[PDB]
Amino acid sequence: KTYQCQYCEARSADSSNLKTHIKTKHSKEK
Ligand SMILES: [Zn+2]
Repeated sequence: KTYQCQYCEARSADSSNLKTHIKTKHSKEK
């Protein structure tokens, strides 16, 4: 149904959104 981060266990319904999340909460990818 949703997409969950490919680093942690976060869940989003869009892509741009999840990427944003990574940029600041992981700051390693992509
Ligand atoms: Zn994450």
